[PDB]
Formats: sequence, C-alpha cells, structure tokens
Amino acid sequence: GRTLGEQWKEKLNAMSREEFFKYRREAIIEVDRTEARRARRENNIVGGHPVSRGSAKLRWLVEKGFVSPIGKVIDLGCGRGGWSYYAATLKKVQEVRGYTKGGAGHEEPMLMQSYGWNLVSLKSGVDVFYKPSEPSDTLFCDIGESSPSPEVEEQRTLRVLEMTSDWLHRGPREFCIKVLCPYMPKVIEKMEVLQRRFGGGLVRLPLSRNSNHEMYWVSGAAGNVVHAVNMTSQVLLGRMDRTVWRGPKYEEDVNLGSGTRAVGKGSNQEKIKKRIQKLKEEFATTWHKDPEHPYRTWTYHGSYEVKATGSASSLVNGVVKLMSKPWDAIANVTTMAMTDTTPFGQQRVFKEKVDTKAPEPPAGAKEVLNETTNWLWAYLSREKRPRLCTKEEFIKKVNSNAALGAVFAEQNQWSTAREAVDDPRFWEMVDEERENHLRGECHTCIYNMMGKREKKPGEFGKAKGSRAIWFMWLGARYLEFEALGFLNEDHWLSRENSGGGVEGSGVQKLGYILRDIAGKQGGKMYADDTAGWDTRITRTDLENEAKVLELLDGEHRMLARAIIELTYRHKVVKVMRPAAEGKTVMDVISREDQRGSGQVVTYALNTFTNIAVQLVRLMEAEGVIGPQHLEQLPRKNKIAVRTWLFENGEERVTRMAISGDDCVVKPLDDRFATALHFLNAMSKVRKDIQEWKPSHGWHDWQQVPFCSNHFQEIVMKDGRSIVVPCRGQDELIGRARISPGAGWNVKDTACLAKAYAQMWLLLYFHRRDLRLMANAICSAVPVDWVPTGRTSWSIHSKGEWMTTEDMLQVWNRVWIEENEWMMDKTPITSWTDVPYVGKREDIWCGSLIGTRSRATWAENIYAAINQVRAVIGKENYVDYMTSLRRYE
Ligand SMILES: Nc1ncnc2c1ncn2[C@@H]1O[C@H](CSCC[C@H](N)C(=O)O)[C@@H](O)[C@H]1O
Ligand SMILES: [Zn+2]
Ligand SMILES: [Zn+2]
Repeated sequence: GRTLGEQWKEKLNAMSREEFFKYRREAIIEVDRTEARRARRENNIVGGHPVSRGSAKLRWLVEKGFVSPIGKVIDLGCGRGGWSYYAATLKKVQEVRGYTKGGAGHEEPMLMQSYGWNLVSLKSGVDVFYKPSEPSDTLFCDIGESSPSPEVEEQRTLRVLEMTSDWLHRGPREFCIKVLCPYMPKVIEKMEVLQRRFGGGLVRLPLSRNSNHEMYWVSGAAGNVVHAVNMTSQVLLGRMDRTVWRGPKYEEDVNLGSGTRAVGKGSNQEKIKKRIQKLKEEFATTWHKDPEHPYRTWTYHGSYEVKATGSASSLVNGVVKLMSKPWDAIANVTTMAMTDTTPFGQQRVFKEKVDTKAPEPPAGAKEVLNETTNWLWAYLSREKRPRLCTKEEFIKKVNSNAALGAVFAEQNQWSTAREAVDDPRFWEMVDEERENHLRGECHTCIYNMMGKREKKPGEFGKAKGSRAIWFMWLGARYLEFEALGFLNEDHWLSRENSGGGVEGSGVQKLGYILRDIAGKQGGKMYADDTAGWDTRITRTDLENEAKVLELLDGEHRMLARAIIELTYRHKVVKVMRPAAEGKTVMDVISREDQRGSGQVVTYALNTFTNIAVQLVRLMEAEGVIGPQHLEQLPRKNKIAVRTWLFENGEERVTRMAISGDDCVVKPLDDRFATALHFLNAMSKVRKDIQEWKPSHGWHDWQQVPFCSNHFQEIVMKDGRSIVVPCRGQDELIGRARISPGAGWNVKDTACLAKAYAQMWLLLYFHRRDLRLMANAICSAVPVDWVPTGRTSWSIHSKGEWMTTEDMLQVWNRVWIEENEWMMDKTPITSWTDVPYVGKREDIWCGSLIGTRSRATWAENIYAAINQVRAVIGKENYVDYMTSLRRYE
C-alpha cells in the first residue's frame, strides 16, 4: 500500500461493478467505435475501420513523435492486429510481422484489407516468451494480462520487459512496449536499467481507460521514470469519487483506408508483346497501370476491372458428421476448413509463397546439373522415341469437364470442354495459333492463375488462404500436349523407363516400391520435402529441361520450341487482386522462371528435375563434389561426375522413388544427411528445417512419408502379407466432414459421404475406426446411389471406389488380382479375413479404440444409421454392419 499505484489498485478492487464502469471512462479520450462494430457485423473489411482501439493508440503515439515506425516492424502479442495494420499504412514501414497467442479466450488475428495489408503477416498460436528473437527495425509489444493483485502484475510486467530486452538487443531503434504495472518496485528498477541501456521513456496515453495503470515505454520519449509514474497515479486517484461523472471526450477513430501498397525496386518484352497488346486492347475500357500493385518479383503490365470470383465458405457434410459423433470433440477434425479462393484469399498467400525469387545456382553447380541432365535425357531416351500427339488422342483423353480456361472472349464460346473439342470452329482457332507457333510467334497462350479449393487445417479460427494454380486455355493445352505430351502418353517417367520415377502407379503399389528400396544395402531412408517446388524451378532448371529439343527435329522440334520458349519460359499470367473500396481487378503479370502448376507436362518435368537433383546430392554425399566446387568446377571432377554418372547412374536411380516434388532416397551411407551444399545452391531448400541442419533419416521403411502416406506391412489371417498406405485418421475424417460448397441437397452430400466411405474401404480398411465408420455410412446411404465428388487430389489416387460394385470384389481386384507383389492369388471371400494394422500403429495414427467415447459410438451405431436414414427418407437400404465381427 506504500506506492500511490497500490492505493489506486486497492480502491479500484473495492468498487461496485456499477461504479467501476463509470470511473473507467471518466475524463478519458475515447474513439467512437460505432461504425467499426457495424463493419465487423456486415463483414466489411475494406472501409478503413480498425480492428480494435489499438490503432488509435498507436496513431496518437506517432502523431506525437513518441515513436516513428520504420522498415521491418515486429509486433509481439498483436492480438487482432490493431497496431500491425496501422503501421502498414505508414510510408516508412515496408514490412510487418505480428505474433500472438490466440486460441480459447484470446483474440485471434483479424484479416483486413486496410491500406498496405499486403505488407502484413500475422501468426497465431505463438508463445512469444519462448520464441527466439529476430532482427527488426521497429519493435512493438502490447502484452500484459491484468490481475487484481499488484504482485502478480508486477511479475508479469517484469517477464515482458525481460523478454523484450532480448529483441531490443538486435537493433530496433524504434520501439513501443507496454508496461502493464509500472508502479511496483521491481518494475521501477527494471525500467531504470532498461532506459539507461536503450533510452526512451514511459508515457501514459490519454486513450487508456482509468481501470488500468498501463504505460508505454516508447523510444522517442524521455524523462524520469518515477516522476512519470507518480504523475499518472495522481491523475488516476484524482478521477475517483467524483460527485458528478462527466464521461469521456469523444474522438473520431482512425480511417486506415484500403488497397495494396507498392514494394520498392522491382526485360525481354519482345516475345510477350503481342499477348499483352491483345489483352490491353480487348480490355481497354478500364485498362490502367496501378502504381500501388504489390508485385515484387513478377513484372507488371496493367490491370482492368472484373467481377470477383471464388469462394470463402466451408460447409459441413451432414451425413458423415452424424456418423462421427466422437470426433466432434477432436479439435484437429473440426477446425478444418475449405480454403479461401476469393481474390483476397489467394493473394494473401501469393505474396508469401509465389512472389519470391529463387537465386540462380552458381557456375560450378550449373556444370554439374549440366552433366547430370545430359546423362538423364540420354538414359530416358535409350529405348523410347519422341513423337507428336494427335487431335484424336486429345479428344479421347480430354475429360468432358476439363477447364476451358478462357482468357479472351473469343475463347469463351463453349460451356464445356467436350463441346469445344466437338466444334470445328475450336480446331480452327487451334490451327491459327499453331501456324503462329511454327513462325516463332505466340499470340494467345496465356495463364489464368487462381486459388485452388482445398480441405486444409484452419487459421485464426477460420479458413486458410488458397494455393495458386495456373494453366493456359484448352487450345493452348492441346498445343502443349501435341508437342510434349509424348512424355506422358508414352510413360517416359514410368519406373521401368526412369528407374527412379513411379508414373502410373496407384497408391497401392507405392509401399511395395518403398520396401524394394529398403532391401538394398545402404544407410537410412530419406524423404526431404522441398518448400514450394514449382516456385524454385530456376532458369537453369528450365534450360536443362529444354534439352528435349535435341531429341527432336523438323516440324516437331519447332512446335515444341514454341511451347518451351514462348509458353514455359515467357509466361504471361492473369490474376485477380483486391483493389480499393471493395472492388477487384485483373492484373496481367509475367516472369521467366518458375513452373506453372497446370502445364501439360508439369509432373513429368518435375519428376525429371527432381531425379537430377537427387543424383547431384548423392554425388556430394559420395564425395565426388563438395562446397569447394560451387563457384567453379575443376576439369578433373567435371570428368569424375561424367564417369560417376556413366558407371553408377542406372543403379543409383533404383534407390529413389520420385513422384514430382515428392522423393524418397536410400543413399549408400549417411553422409547424405549433410550433403546439403549443392542442394541449397540449386535453390531446392528443404521444408520445415533450418537451412544447414542435417536431414532426418528413418531406419524403419514403414515410417517413411511418401505422397502423403506411410506404409505398413501386415500379415493376414491366411498367412499372406500386404503393404498398405497409412496416414492421420483425424484429417481423413476432417476432410470427409467437409462439403465442397453451399447449397448441396441431401442426395448429393450422401453420395459424397459414400465416396469417402468407399475410398476408406479400399485403402484404409486396416484402420479400425474407419472400417466401422465406412460400413456405417454405406448402411445409411441408399444402395442404388452412385458415389460422386473428389476424395483426393493425389495423382496416385485412381478412384477404383467411385463405383456401385461391391467393395469386396474391388478389394480383391486391387489387393490380390492386380497386385504383382502378391503371388498367392487366393481370393478373400469375407471382410473378417481382411487384416487391420496393429493397435499400436492404429492409435499412433489417431485411432480412438480403447476410448469410452468410441465404445458408446460403436455400441449405438445403429441409432446413428437410422438417424441418417430418416433424414434421407424411404428408400432401399442395406445393412453392412454385419460384415464386421462385433455385429454378427
Ligand atoms: N505469452 C504470449 N505470447 C503471445 N501472445 C500473448 C501472450 N500473452 C498474451 N498474448 C496476447 O497478446 C494480445 C495483447 S492485446 C493486443 C492488442 C493489439 N495491440 C491491437 O491493437 O489489436 C492479447 O490478445 C493476448 O492474448
Ligand atoms: Zn501460343
Ligand atoms: Zn499410420
């Protein structure tokens, strides 16, 4: 009770609730929050309304010189993001990163479109007390949880000051740090030591309410700490006991405006000029060059107004949910959501993942890739001969529902792909562009880039933004397919031809292939994921892929050359973006590197390059090359590379399983784990691991991740063994619980549930919970109804369950009949003779067996089934529950 603050606190703690809320707002300045709250209600994130009162507080501080935010701003305990968004409106600020705890009983970051929103990056679920410090130019911290006990607040405050000191030690000359309880002795001492070392002073905002004693240690203040605090205490004490409460003085809230901001700094225009010109002309009406466009590594050409496209909804699948009551309690399943594919949705991912420049590899690294890719092209073409693909081939393999991909009104004459390929007028458009290509010109081959609708873990209690996919229109895709599609159609990256690849194989083959690799002598199995593979394909990588041309001649070569040079290298792309005031715009941008996700040969070229990368890593691992060769390759090891490849290559690729950017490799020893110098120089940086930390390997091949699964060997009842795919049961159920959009009627969602159920039966029958849930779903869905919808995006999903045939029959087809690693072709006649994984593995991968929630669920499954049957209604049903032992 010694300090005046302690007297204030004690008097505060003794107030009645009614008086507390009068005193709280007495004589303070308060921003009118009315309009902001209506904005929050009406989902208006483009009107300039700040997410909290925190924007006004920071505004007051900069308008008074107390802090002048600049450069890279770090914001500790950002909450909704109030400070972060205000900083981003400021000219001198170029980057904002917020961190915050989030979760139950804490504020999550809110996603806004305030001016400069593209400079901001908020992160939730972070405990900053144990987050390693990072360099920054401006540092913010608004952490400090109140308490009726000054002693508690004192210790909390100290913990923050102690924490911020680690961050101040790394440069920030600008700062603004909350000091929750400034009047307590140990805090006073800490402030004095900190002020000496880093400067600044303690300030009390007139925007703060009288119910706290918070002060801000800001870099552009100064003064005696003690004096400052006592002056605050006195004001506070003075405002107690009034005869008449006069209330606060009202101010207007800050208006943060809207729209993206330009990034600083940021030219083979010949080969793209026609395309741009044709677009500028077709959309001249509102065409313009936005000075505030957010592109940093893409070159920008212009923008025009368009109607926004995409969705931000996730809806629940009612039938799956009814059959999965125990998972209602699993956060991992219920916080999953469809990704946001609105333009704001994809753009907020675009600025992090796609607008990056992967550096070109250094000269020595190039020379080694050169020899490797020479070797690899030679090896792939040892037996196979390139060829044109035909119109008829295209028409037969085009999905009747492939994207049209119109980029010009002229390309938008058909309502489905099937109609286009059936219309002579389409092929006339193709021919016309074809003849242009033969003359080394390209007029209309242009990508649309948009958000991919995906089922993913949530973010800030809501949906994640979307991954960008891009592809050219049906006509351009035909031309690609004609020139380069032989790679696909004649299976140039099949295992038989590539050694390392796995083209064509369903998931059901993948485990067996991993096992075969395990049988070779060598070290641990590795499986490093490259972060954002397509965005890391360099000019060098493209130049090496371009060596297909040397396998081609005449007309065939010329067509292929146009695809490769005019279409894969000189890419022109159309992407939507949020403009100001709720309107959206189509940007036309370009760049020479990176790989477009929806090129006809993306998988092939990815597989090809990934094999070459692994070959290079193995050479560094086996000693042929090292860091001393990155800047220049000596003639002698340049030759060793050649001979290494020549003598070893064919064996070495058999130690790989390469599916696009997905890789598994069993090197000779474990020097591989530190063979990272070339890997990093080639820009193929590893995902989720410090740049130079060695790679983790596995001893058990059954724990190796490949194409989103790992694989388990299980011995069946009749003594035969199978290798099956296995993965987190939480997400499997999480995804089945999500419907692809709004407005889906009972029958359609029932048919999607039925596809998820049947995919489970065919691939994850060995997971106890799923087999029960699958039979339960199929028992609640009318037998006649036909499975519809996507259950996977993986190229290795072959969809055998998308059928009305009995699932046991198809089980035998893929697991016995067509399974080349199963000698004994003895058919399985009943489900009970189909194995499970060990309960140890089942539980490790999310199973709920042995739990009482599950028990209740299992025992009462029929009630669940009947609930769904009622909703669907009188129809023809069948009970499959009896195919499980416990229901006989
Ligand atoms: N240890 C911790 N690590 C990260 N965040 C924390 C934390 N302790 C508290 N927080 C969070 O930090 C936030 C401070 S309130 C932030 C207000 C913000 N300046 C604005 O204007 O919007 C709270 O939401 C709180 O949940
Ligand atoms: Zn073209
Ligand atoms: Zn598993």
